[PDB]
Amino acid sequence: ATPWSGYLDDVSAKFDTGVDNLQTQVTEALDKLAAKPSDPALLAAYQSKLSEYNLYRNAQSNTVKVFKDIDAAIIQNFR
Amino acid sequence: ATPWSGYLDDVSAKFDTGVDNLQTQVTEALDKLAAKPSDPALLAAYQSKLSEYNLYRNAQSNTVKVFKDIDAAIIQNFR
Amino acid sequence: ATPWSGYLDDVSAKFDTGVDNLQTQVTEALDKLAAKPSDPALLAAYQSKLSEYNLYRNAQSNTVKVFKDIDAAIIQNFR
Amino acid sequence: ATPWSGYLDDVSAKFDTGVDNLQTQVTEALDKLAAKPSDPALLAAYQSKLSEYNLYRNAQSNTVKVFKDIDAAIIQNFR
Amino acid sequence: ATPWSGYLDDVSAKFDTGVDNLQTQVTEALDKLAAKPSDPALLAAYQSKLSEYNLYRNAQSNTVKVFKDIDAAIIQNFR
Amino acid sequence: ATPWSGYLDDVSAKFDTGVDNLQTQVTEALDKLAAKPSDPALLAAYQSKLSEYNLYRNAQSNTVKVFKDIDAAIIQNFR
Amino acid sequence: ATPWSGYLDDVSAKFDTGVDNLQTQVTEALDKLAAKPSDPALLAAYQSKLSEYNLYRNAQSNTVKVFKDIDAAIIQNFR
Amino acid sequence: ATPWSGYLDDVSAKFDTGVDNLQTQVTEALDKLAAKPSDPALLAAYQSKLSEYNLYRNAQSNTVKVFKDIDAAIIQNFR
Amino acid sequence: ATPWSGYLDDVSAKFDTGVDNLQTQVTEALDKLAAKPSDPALLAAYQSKLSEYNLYRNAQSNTVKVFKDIDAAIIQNFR
Amino acid sequence: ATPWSGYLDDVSAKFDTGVDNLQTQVTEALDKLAAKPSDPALLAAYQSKLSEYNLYRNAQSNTVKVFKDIDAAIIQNFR
Amino acid sequence: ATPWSGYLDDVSAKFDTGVDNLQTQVTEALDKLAAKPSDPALLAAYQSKLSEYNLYRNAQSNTVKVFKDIDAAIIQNFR
Amino acid sequence: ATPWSGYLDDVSAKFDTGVDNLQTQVTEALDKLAAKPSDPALLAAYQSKLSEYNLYRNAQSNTVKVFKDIDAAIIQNFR
Amino acid sequence: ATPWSGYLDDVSAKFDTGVDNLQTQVTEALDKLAAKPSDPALLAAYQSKLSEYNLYRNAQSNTVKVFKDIDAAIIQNFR
Amino acid sequence: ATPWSGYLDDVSAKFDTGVDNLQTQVTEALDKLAAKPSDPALLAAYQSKLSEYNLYRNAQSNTVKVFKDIDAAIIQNFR
Amino acid sequence: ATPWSGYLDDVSAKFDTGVDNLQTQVTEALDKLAAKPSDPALLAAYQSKLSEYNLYRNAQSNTVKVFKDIDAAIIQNFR
Amino acid sequence: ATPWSGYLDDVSAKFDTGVDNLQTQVTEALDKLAAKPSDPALLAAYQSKLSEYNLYRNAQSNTVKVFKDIDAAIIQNFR
Amino acid sequence: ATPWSGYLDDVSAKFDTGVDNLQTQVTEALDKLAAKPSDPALLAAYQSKLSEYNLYRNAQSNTVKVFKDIDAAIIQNFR
Amino acid sequence: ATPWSGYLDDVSAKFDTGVDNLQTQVTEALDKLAAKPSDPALLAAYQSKLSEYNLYRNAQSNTVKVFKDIDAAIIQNFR
Amino acid sequence: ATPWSGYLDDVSAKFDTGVDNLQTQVTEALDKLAAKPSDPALLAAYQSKLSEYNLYRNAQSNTVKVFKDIDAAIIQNFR
Amino acid sequence: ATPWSGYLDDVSAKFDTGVDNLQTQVTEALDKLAAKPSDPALLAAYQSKLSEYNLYRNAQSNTVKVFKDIDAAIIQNFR
Amino acid sequence: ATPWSGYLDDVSAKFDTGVDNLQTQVTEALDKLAAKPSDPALLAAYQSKLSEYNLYRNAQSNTVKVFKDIDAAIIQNFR
Amino acid sequence: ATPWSGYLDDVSAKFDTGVDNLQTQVTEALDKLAAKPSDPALLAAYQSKLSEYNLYRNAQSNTVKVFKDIDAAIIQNFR
Amino acid sequence: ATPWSGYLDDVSAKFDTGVDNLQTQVTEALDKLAAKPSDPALLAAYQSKLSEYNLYRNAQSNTVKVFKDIDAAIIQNFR
Repeated sequence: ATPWSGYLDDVSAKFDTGVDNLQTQVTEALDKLAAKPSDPALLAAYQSKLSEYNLYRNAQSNTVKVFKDIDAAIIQNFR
Repeated sequence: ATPWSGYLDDVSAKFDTGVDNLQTQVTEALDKLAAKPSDPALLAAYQSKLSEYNLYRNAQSNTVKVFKDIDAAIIQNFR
Repeated sequence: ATPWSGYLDDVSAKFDTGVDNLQTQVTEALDKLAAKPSDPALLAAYQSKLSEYNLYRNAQSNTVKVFKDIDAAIIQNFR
Repeated sequence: ATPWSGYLDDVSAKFDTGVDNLQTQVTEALDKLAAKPSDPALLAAYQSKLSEYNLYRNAQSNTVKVFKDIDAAIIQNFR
Repeated sequence: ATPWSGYLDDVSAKFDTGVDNLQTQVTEALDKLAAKPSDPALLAAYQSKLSEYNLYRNAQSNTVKVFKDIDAAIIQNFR
Repeated sequence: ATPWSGYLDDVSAKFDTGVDNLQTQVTEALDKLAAKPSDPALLAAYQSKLSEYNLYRNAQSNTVKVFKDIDAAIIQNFR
Repeated sequence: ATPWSGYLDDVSAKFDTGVDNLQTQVTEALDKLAAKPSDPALLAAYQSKLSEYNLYRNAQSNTVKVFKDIDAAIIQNFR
Repeated sequence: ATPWSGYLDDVSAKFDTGVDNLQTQVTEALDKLAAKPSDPALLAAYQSKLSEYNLYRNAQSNTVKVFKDIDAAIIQNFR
Repeated sequence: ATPWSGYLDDVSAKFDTGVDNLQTQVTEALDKLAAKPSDPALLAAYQSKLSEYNLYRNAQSNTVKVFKDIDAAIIQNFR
Repeated sequence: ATPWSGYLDDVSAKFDTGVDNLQTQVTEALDKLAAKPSDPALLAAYQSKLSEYNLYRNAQSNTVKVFKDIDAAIIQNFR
Repeated sequence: ATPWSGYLDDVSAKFDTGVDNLQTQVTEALDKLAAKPSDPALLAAYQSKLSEYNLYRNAQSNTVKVFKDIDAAIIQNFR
Repeated sequence: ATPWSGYLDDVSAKFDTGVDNLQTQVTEALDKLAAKPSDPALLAAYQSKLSEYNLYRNAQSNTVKVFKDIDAAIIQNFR
Repeated sequence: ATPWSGYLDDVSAKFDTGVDNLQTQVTEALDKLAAKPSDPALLAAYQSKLSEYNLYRNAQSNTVKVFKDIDAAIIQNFR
Repeated sequence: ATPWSGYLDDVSAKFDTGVDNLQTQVTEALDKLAAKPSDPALLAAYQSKLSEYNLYRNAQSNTVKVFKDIDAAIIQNFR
Repeated sequence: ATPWSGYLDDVSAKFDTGVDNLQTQVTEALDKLAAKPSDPALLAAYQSKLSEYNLYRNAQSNTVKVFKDIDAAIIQNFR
Repeated sequence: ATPWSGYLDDVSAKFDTGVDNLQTQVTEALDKLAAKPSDPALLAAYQSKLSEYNLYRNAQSNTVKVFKDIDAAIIQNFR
Repeated sequence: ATPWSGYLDDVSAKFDTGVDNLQTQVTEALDKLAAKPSDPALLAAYQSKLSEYNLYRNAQSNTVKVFKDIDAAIIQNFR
Repeated sequence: ATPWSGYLDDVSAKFDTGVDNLQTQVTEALDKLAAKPSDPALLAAYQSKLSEYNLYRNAQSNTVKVFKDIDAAIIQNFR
Repeated sequence: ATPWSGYLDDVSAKFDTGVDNLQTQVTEALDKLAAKPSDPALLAAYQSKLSEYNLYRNAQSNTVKVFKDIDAAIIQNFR
Repeated sequence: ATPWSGYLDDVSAKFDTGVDNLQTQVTEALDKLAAKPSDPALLAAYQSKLSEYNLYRNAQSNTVKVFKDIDAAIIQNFR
Repeated sequence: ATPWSGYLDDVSAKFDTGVDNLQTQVTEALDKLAAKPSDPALLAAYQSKLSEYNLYRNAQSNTVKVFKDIDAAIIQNFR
Repeated sequence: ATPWSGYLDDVSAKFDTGVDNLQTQVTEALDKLAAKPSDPALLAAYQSKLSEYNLYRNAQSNTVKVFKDIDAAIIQNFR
Repeated sequence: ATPWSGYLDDVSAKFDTGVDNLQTQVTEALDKLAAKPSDPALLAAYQSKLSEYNLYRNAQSNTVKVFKDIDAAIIQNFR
């Protein structure tokens, strides 16, 4: 059995499945950096991964909110 | 055999047969919406069907009452 | 054997037999409505049946009285 | 034995059973968030669940009121 | 022994017995709401019960008056 | 000993004994209503009792007068 | 000595004595509100008292008129 | 002795006694805030109390008016 | 055979057929974006499509409701 | 051969022939409306036809009764 | 030959001929808008036409009903 | 040659010649009304003419009968 | 030559000549409004004229009927 | 021949003719900018024209709606 | 010569002459604004004039209707 | 010289001279009303005068007939 | 000399003299309002005066008619 | 010395002395009401007194006439 | 001498005297603000006074109308 | 002669006369700045004047709208 | 004597008295800073005081408006 | 005994108890930093704690307001 | 066949076609730079192309959003 999942959850899940391994990649990059904060290759890899993570979080949240605000209008036209 | 049916019942039945499937359509639309209250297509379809249902009920009741009030006048001219 | 039955009773019986099942129909409609006073189909059916019942009672009474008042005139011309 | 339940209650129950586990999901999401208000995954999950909850409450209330206002018209045509 | 009870009282009693527990349900719903006026589940339950109560009172009164006005006509045809 | 009582009084008494407790019931209903004019149960009970009282008074008076007017004709045929 | 007082006056007086202090209560509530039209407690108290006053006036007038119209029928059966 | 108190007053009093100390709590919260308008704990406590107060006032007024409008209908069926 | 379809449904269908492929276009744009949330071309295309979708939903709902509120007036002039 | 037809029937027939096609027009208008209860043109046409039908029925009945009551006076001057 | 047409129909026709092409104009405006819901010129033109249509329908219905209610009074002065 | 004509016929003829054209006027007014039962000018003209016709018929019949009953007394004094 | 005209016609004519041009004024006002149903000056002028027309028709009919009912009493005192 | 044009259309046309060439100016400014998005003179000219266009659209729509809402009130005073 | 003018027209004319030049002022203000929709002085002047126009139209219509509804009561006391 | 005048004429003349100017007053009141059917002062004055006129006509006719029927009895005791 | 004045005129005059200056007060209030339809003090004063005027007219007319209908009964007991 | 007084006068006097002060009470109630037509206490008192006055007048007249018609029969049995 | 003043005027005057100086206070606050629209103390004082003024006007008007609608009911129970 | 000017115009004029020369001051400040956009004294003076202008425009518009919305409420209490 | 002061003024005064000397403190801090804009101690003190002033103004205004919007709801439940 | 605590307070308390010691931790961190503003370990610890505090306050306030705005909608569907 | 394309897409396409080859130019410039990151000519060319790309993306997005926000206002004026 699968717990309930609506449209906004389906959009969030589409984002979280299009960007599949980025969470583990960022965790591993920080784990490697924290043991040698001076290697320039590690610094560059970490910068790239952190930037991708930031952009993905912001886009996901904005899309979810825009769809919710599109929904909550139609409903107020029921009266 | 058919049970008794007069003129006001014939008017009500004319409405209920000109608007043939709307009851089942509204039931199915609500059944589909209640399982995913966020899909905008479902919300729009439900709004349209609910509005049609409302207009049809109001028109039917007003017509029945106007014909009854036309009838109940002639009769009081029997004395 | 059949108990006595005159002309005004024959007119009343003609009405009560032309409108054959309406009494039972109204009773059943009220029985169904009183258990769910919110179903619009039940409300519409009950309105139609109650209107038919009202019109039939009024017409029957007016016709009986008009025939009685036609009768009670001829008689007073016996003297 | 089952306590009494009419048409508006049946509509409310259709909503509350089409959206089956959302109440418990929102409670659990808040319980998890309140212990670590900084995890972005928790923040995103909580935002999605709160939006779904809001949309479902608003739709349910509007539908109930529209059906009640459809009912309370037919009745005033009994006089 | 049972006190006297006529036809209009029998109609009122048919309504009050088809809608059997609604009075106690409304009382309990208000008792629960008045102690926490912010719980949305309590607010929704109270709205549904109050709407059912309103519709039932209005229908009962209109039916009683229509039957009384049907009665008080026949009688004035006794003269 | 019983005071004198004729046929029209016997008809009036037949009505007043077929409708046995309605006078006391109406008095008690008004006594209860006048102390809380807002309770809907009291309002409904009072409406029903007042309607029954009205119908019973009108029927009694019409029957008494019709029998008196039947009597006062035969007598004028004594000359 | 007491001035004359009939049945309709006795009904009016039964209402005006079952609702004993409401007139003074409404006067005092308005006197308190007019000096600070912004206190929500005063606004709520005034709303409740004004509603009770309205319901009591309407019920009293309707009952008086129904009893008068019951009376003025019997009398026209004296001829 | 207790001054007069009807049904709408009893409903208002049920609300005002289910929400027992909120008035004093809001007064004390404002008294504490006005002496240091910058403490975030005081700001949060005041926001919560003000929101509860608002919801309770609105619910009380709407319930009182709905019951009054249910009452004032039955009465107009006395004629 | 074609299921029933009235005037408000015909207006909704006129909108949904004048804007023919936008639903599939938005779905495909989100499917492409969720796999690479950083490509500026994808971001721009998605922004444009989401804006068009929003405007079309709002216009459709407002037009349907205005026509329904034009209809439900004429009907109340039948009495 | 033509069945018997007197003066009141001639007046009724003058009305029913001055208003020649209105019955069929009303039937056709209702037949068209019952299949699409939302078209404002159909609603307006139906309102106009129903109003004309009502006025014509009332005028016909009043004229017939006034002529009958003019007749039934002369006759009682034969004695 | 021209089908029958009375006074209320003549008033309706005076409105429908003073406002000659508005129906076709509104149809064409919606046809153009539904193919590009974003052009501000189309949006403005559609808003203006929809407002004119609404005002014209409301005025027509109110005038027809006022004339019908002026008529149906004179007639009841025939008795 | 003129057929026989006595005193009561001379009185009837005096009425029918003092009111010279009213019969044709009433016929023409009904002929005009039956073709447009909604024109208020036609309704007013018809009401006035019908009232004049009624008053004239009643006065004529009463005068004829009073003169006949004055005559039939003198004769019974011949014995 | 002037066709016959009695007292009720003279009263109707006194009304129709004291209110001399109102019919043409109302016709012209409707003719102007039907070509531009949105001009507020036209709407105000039409409202005023329609109200005057309504009041004048009602007063005329009531006066005519009161005078006719004053007449038809004296006559029945001829026997 | 000129197609129909009412008061709200005349107001819209007054705006669209007082602001005569702005549409073409904005189109030409965008056409010039899209070929060299870096020239500061082009950027400034485009900003000014876009701001004027925005203000003019908003003012036009608000004025049209205010006049329509002034109109639709007078009409509801016809009953 | 002056065309006919009654009491409701005299009230409308009292309003339209107490507010003497406002129509021309509003027309001129819109004419000036439509040529430069950005001048804040013009915007402020137009807002003030539009508000005055709205208030004056609403007050005029309400007063006319209240006087008409005061009139149409007295008349129905002629019978 | 004075034309002949008997006892019933003397009674009629006593009424017509006790109520001296009422005929002219009613004529003048109608003359003033027919020129402005909306002035409430004129409506009230006309209602009062019309009621007085009605009561006076009815009383006069009843008294004349009662005296005539007292006379025509004594005479039949001459044989 | 004083023109004739009966009992119903004396009742009307008692009302019109107990409410002595209200007519002039209402005229002056409208004269002041029509020159500045926006002053809230003027609006409040006008509302109060218009309400008093309405109540006084209705009470006067109802009392006059009740006394006339009490009179016109006694008279019909002269035969 | 006391002027002559027979049996019907004794019955009238029994009524007028059983209802002793009602005339003065009604006069005083109208005197108080005419100076403030808006006080609800005055309105209620006046309604009660007017109803009592009406019932008493009707009963008195009917009883007097019934006794007179009982008398005038015995006498015609002297021949 | 004091001009006439009834019950609704007394209620309005009770409000206008419980809120004694607020009109002058608001006038002075606006006079001070218009000369320096930037002082925050002046802005705060003006906001408070404007809010009090608004609440007081709304409460006064609602109370006056509720009392008028309580009055205008009792009166219609005079017939 | 002075053109018409109501209450909202008087409020706008009070603002525009309390802030007497600010328009010319802002115009002159911009005229001086546009010829030397680098002088810090000119920049500071322009910033101050632009801020004052902004605050004054916003305050004026908000006050006008609040007074208009206070007015347009009282009026809707005329019915 | 103390000028009038309501509830919103009492809330504003509670804020302005809980924050007692802040206005003078800010004035003195600016007076000291403007004479030596470089002393870091003066800069820090001024920053702290300006921040406190800002927070206090914002909190005061928001609380006043929330209480006003709580009030203006209850009142609209008087009808 | 525990003072009253509703749903929004329960949500606030869930946040304040999931984040249990953060207030004391921030206070202690600032106490330690203010005595040596140069230790980088203290600076880093203080930055982390201040960021956590900020995020927790913002999340708490937003959640409380969203739940309050979900509540205050259902309630307005009671009418 | 061409897939659907609305107004915002047409604006985006106007930008993307006025800036025709910049995407390929930037790609080629980066491809050349990544193979020799030290050539100053390559560095300068890459800087210029990257700056143009940035400006073009920002301008496109801002224009699209401004047009969408102009559109979504007009629509909300449909109600």
